[PDB]
Amino acid sequence: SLLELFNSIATQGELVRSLKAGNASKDEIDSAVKMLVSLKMSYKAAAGEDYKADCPPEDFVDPWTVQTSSAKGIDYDKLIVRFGSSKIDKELINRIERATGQRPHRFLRRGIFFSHRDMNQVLDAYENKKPFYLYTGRGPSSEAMHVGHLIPFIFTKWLQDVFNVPLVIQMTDDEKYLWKDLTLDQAYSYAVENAKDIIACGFDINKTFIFSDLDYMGMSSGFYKNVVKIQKHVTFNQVKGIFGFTDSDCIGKISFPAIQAAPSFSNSFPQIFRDRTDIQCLIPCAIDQDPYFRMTRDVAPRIGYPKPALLHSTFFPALQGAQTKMSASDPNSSIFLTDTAKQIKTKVNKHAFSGGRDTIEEHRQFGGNCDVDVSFMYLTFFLEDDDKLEQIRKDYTSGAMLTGELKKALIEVLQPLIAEHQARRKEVTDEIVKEFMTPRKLSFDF
Amino acid sequence: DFVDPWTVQTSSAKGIDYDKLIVRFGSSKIDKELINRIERATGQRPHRFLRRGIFFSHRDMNQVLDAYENKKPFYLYTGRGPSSEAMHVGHLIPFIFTKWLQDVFNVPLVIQMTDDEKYLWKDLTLDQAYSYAVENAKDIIACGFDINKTFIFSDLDYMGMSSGFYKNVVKIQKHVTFNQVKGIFGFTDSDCIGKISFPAIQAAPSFSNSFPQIFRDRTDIQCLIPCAIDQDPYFRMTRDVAPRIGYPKPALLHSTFFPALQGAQTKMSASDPNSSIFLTDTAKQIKTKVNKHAFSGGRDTIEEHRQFGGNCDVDVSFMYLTFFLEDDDKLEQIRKDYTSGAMLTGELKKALIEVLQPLIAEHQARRKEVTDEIVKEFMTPRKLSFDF
Ligand SMILES: Nc1ncnc2c1ncn2[C@@H]1O[C@H](COP(=O)(O)OC(=O)[C@@H](N)Cc2c[nH]c3ccccc23)[C@@H](O)[C@H]1O
Ligand SMILES: Nc1ncnc2c1ncn2[C@@H]1O[C@H](COP(=O)(O)OC(=O)[C@@H](N)Cc2c[nH]c3ccccc23)[C@@H](O)[C@H]1O
Ligand SMILES: [Mg+2]
Ligand SMILES: [Mg+2]
Ligand SMILES: [Mg+2]
Repeated sequence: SLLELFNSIATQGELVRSLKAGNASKDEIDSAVKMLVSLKMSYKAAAGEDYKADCPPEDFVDPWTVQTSSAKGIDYDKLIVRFGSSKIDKELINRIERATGQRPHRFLRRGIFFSHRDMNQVLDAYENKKPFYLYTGRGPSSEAMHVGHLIPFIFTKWLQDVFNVPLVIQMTDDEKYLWKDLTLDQAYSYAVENAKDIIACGFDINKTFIFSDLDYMGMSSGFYKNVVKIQKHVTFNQVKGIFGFTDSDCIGKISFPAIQAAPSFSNSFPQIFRDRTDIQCLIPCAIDQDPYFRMTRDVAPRIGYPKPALLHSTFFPALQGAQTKMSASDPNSSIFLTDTAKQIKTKVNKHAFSGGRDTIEEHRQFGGNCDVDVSFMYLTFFLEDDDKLEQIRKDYTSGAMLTGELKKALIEVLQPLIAEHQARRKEVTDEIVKEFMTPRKLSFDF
Repeated sequence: DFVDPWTVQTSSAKGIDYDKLIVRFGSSKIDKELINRIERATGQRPHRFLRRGIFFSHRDMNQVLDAYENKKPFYLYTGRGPSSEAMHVGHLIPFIFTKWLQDVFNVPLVIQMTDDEKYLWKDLTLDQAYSYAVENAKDIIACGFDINKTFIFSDLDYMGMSSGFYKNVVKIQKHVTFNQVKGIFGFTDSDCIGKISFPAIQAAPSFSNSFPQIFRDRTDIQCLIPCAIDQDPYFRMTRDVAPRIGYPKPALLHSTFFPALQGAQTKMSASDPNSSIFLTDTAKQIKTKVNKHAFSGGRDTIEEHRQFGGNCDVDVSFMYLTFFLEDDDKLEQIRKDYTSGAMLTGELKKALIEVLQPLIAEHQARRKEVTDEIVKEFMTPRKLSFDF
């Protein structure tokens, strides 16, 4: 009865947490909160103490949705053909190894970063001592990013280290203002807090410019000019086809794709690239962002600029299964970078979908299915040793390793990952975030 | 019959029915009581445009005067789409009036040069559109605006030099749907996304915290927008969105159109060179355009002119005199004599030429004194001679 009241508060609290992360209105959030407050006040009177969460007593891929009915997840090979991108083959990976002299990142080795556009052109430029730069971004939809968001940022940090190039990181607080029910100050504050998470991945302050759109649009001699250029060469019909917008949407949403396109061109950042328009751009992202840059690549030559190159990642799946991606707006979907060791353990054991059989004795006989097991999927992203991953795959598949064992292994990887990130995030002072976010000349001459 | 920012058209030779237009647009007619209130507030004789019903319609001008009489601040906002260096005397109508408003009320002024607009609509580069904004700014400065109280700005330049302007553009963009701009401006889904979002950029200068070096974080300062009535749809949209984003509605003063040379059925516009008397025209070119091309309301043949009489309601040369002939009594005498048949078109047109020649010549002389340093200073974000 009192335990049943506790669980109802935990369920409703998680629902309230998910609503704040998604595109719900403040009035919808307030209504959910009023239920939560009502249950907690009933618990306080019944239990004689406050509630604390610790103590019981056809595949669709676009920027906003990843959905499939398959338990195995998105058919990434079919997605390449549909989007018209190029498969990252062994020959391209070997070329990156030759050019950098570094072991290919595990995401490349395991086909996590699996698709590209014009990556050979980036390597042509690099091998001929011509400059290029990295561009990625974050829509600061709430405070606290999740482990899924580490996939593009870890890879971008690796690319920056091995190629030694400047990086621009777009914080689209204007996007989030347009799509969510937020004030401008709330959207900007989420961008600053999310920048601290991004900085905690270990990007070099001498080589990295992280910018708020709301701030940078008002202080740049090139950025708005490029936005206007891009806006002339994209129609509403085109963005309706690409992004699924309708005439009931606000004009800000309709025009926003040009703002995400604009950082692809070097003269958007005149203080970094000495007013030059010919610096190759490379854009690491998960493949859901590709519609923005398919559009950007079509526009590029019409305004006299080179097309940006792409590197596309797979999706870090939701805890409930590979049917959806990990998303802050879905209940019990995410492992956040603010989660404690307890909460990481709890989420993996309670919520991570198992491909193992229902009983232990059945598991010994028939074995597990790694193609649907979420815990094994997470190990493909974060277990560093390739031989250990394969050993775990074989043993789980044969039945020699149980679900409990597989989850213990994962928890021992995710706990230090998130803890070390938190340790680095605490070192990020207000002075450091400001410096990362101040328009300035980076340590590169052009 | 049809009036929007891109076209003014009517089958009538008398021109636009301005009284019916007030009713359709939902604006307010300027009456003598309002003109008297402006006189008492300023302590100056009302401008000939007000006296003769050229500036004829308004929105919330009583609220502007309420604020002004109670010693509250207001500011002026107008603009120019720099399509080319080729401006004409019809463009002087809003800027001459705005300059008078600045003097008599003693208020700050912002002038928007929409080079981004003309890039989006016309076959121009960014630098070409910007260059026209600079050249047009010299023509605007030549009307005599006070450098200590006037901020002229390129959208392309100023968007990147403002902690306030883009933030307001985004606020407006969030609260205006595509269905609304389709309904207001007649845009279609084949239009570029820049055209669809542009009305937010023309809306943004209506709100004072767009200009932080002039007004800081103040969101309460009354705005007043002089224009010809073709711009009204932009500010119908602005007035509707304002309360939805916690800002006051901008007030308006609407002018009539300086008609085309060939007739009042169309307004004077640079897009058709034959309709326009340009500000770059010489004395000789002003004679030729008035004599040969300015439509006559008089009868063909001299005998019929004295028998039947002239028609001031369709005569373009008389219409131009109502805008620029300074004496009211002489205008009425010319109206009487032309209507009765005493004055012929030739005599009417000759009197018009004697007003337009020194009008344009003096403007050309004042424009020549506008240096590169003055236009630069006008266009630099800075604090004006006002405290808030
Ligand atoms: N479950 C997941 N697994 C793997 N990757 C994921 C997962 N969820 C999100 N991502 C990727 O993380 C980045 C940020 O996502 P956003 O939705 O904030 O992303 C956004 O809202 C953009 N509008 C911000 C942006 C601006 N410019 C860019 C350039 C590249 C990438 C992103 C941007 C993205 O790379 C996204 O693909
Ligand atoms: N034949 C005529 N007779 C009398 N007045 C006329 C005639 N033709 C034009 N006007 C007025 O001149 C100003 C500039 O016109 P634009 O078409 O450049 O105007 C434009 O292209 C705007 N998008 C620029 C703008 C931005 N903000 C503003 C605020 C007020 C007025 C104008 C603006 C206008 O006042 C216009 O009403
Ligand atoms: Mg997001
Ligand atoms: Mg998103
Ligand atoms: Mg006009």
